[PDB]
Amino acid sequence: VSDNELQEMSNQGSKYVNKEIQNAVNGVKQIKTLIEKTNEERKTLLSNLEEAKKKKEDALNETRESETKLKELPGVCNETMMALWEECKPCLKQTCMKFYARVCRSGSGLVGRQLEEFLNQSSPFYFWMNGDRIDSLLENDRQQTHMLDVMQDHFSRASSIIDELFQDRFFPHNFHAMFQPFLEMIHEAQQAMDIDDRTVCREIRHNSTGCLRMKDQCDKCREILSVDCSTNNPSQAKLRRELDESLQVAERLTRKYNELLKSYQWKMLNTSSLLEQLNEQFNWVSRLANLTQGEDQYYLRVTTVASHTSDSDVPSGVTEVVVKLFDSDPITVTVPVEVSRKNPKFMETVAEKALQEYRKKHRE
Ligand SMILES: *[C@@H]1O[C@H](CO)[C@@H](O[C@@H]2O[C@H](CO)[C@@H](O)[C@H](O)[C@H]2NC(C)=O)[C@H](O)[C@H]1NC(C)=O
Ligand SMILES: *[C@@H]1O[C@H](CO)[C@@H](O)[C@H](O)[C@H]1NC(C)=O
Ligand SMILES: *[C@@H]1O[C@H](CO)[C@@H](O)[C@H](O)[C@H]1NC(C)=O
Ligand SMILES: *[C@@H]1O[C@H](CO)[C@@H](O)[C@H](O)[C@H]1NC(C)=O
Ligand SMILES: *[C@@H]1O[C@H](CO)[C@@H](O)[C@H](O)[C@H]1NC(C)=O
Ligand SMILES: *[C@@H]1O[C@H](CO)[C@@H](O)[C@H](O)[C@H]1NC(C)=O
Repeated sequence: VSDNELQEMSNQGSKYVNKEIQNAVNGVKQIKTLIEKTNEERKTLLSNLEEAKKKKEDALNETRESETKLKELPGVCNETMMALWEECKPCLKQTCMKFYARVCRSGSGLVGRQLEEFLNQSSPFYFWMNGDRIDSLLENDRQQTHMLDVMQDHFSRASSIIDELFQDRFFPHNFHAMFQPFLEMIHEAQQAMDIDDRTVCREIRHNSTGCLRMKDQCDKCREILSVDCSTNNPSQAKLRRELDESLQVAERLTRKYNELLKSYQWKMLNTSSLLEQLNEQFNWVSRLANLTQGEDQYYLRVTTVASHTSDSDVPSGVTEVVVKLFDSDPITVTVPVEVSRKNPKFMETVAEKALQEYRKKHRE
């Protein structure tokens, strides 16, 4: 390669560095809108959760009403209920202790104590009136209300931090004066946002009440559900079915709310990833702004342009171009042989690929 050729190639390749400055600045604005867009997608998702919560809490009132209707229906349960209950508690305890020792593998004794402690402070009427499911829903409702109050407090806080950053009309040699205010705002926003058998064993750890799924295993507990109360009225089996149904509704609406929460979590994660990009982008314009101080328009210098013809170690269809960027280590870039050196795209490729290597490597 001619020496007069290299100096003109380098002089050409340095023009593509001046462009990368404007490109990196635009990339900030490209991220800026992506964040705002993602911020609007969750404001849409928030109003859906406002509505879904209303439908859920209305489905629970109807469940609480279907419950109390069954309670107030006159009539008494046969004393046989207490006889099963004393053979249902030891069966249920032994079952959950076995399951915990088998699958979960931990101290089955502690579980058995807590469960027996709960089974003595409970009545078989609780199981008969499906109180386990009723209380299960109420617990999930709190957590979903809490989990949203948590997400809403991190997001809307960071959202306001970002709504103070994006007010700057940005969206000189003394850029380090803008550098620190912007970069710290991104950090303050970032830290605001950061948060079968395996599952059941976790629920048994959280509360011994998780064992109540295994009531189906015990026969005596299954019998308790089929005892004649309400003096054997047809309204009983009618109200019991009406309760069963009003639960299914409240259970299904609780699921559909979780999927909207899991969606709200994706929005929160997505947005924190767009901040890491905005962070690394501002550290790239900072490095560029530093490295482009002065009246010098040299930034890229082509060292050697080799091929399979010259070096031979070079692969068959690439041309390895060694370059120095911003007065740093020599960088080797593989641009295809299909590209001719006459092509302005040749140095455009060398520059772009070289800027990537310097962006990832050079410590700053
Ligand atoms: C729940 O009640 C049962 C029955 O009263 C308790 O079982 C008794 O436990 C004591 C202490 O181990 C024994 O001396 C008795 O013989 C047991 N009686 C029967 C009928 O099993 C059980 O301990 C209670 N659960 C608690 C307190 O958590
Ligand atoms: C619950 O539903 C019943 C029947 O539809 C209604 O009379 C009652 O006002 C409701 N309560 C609430 C708090 O929504
Ligand atoms: C309880 O069972 C006994 C024996 O089967 C029966 O005579 C009685 O009518 C039952 N009472 C109720 C309320 O079901
Ligand atoms: C466990 O369940 C019982 C009954 O629903 C409840 O009183 C208690 O607060 C629960 N404990 C935890 C840690 O959720
Ligand atoms: C953003 O969320 C969508 C679903 O809403 C998901 O498919 C995608 O992987 C998420 N992206 C990131 C970076 O979390
Ligand atoms: C830019 O230069 C200043 C002054 O030397 C330095 O403190 C700062 O860390 C540099 N920024 C980058 C991104 O290298």
